[PDB]
Amino acid sequence: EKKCPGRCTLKCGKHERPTLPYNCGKYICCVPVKVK
Repeated sequence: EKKCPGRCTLKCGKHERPTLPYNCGKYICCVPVKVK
């Protein structure tokens, strides 16, 4: 359940990125994704 335009829990930090569970958001990913 994503609530976009910028969400993977909240907005970016480490490797700032769209759609991958990654480095910025490891979670439900739009583009201002959270963190690993």
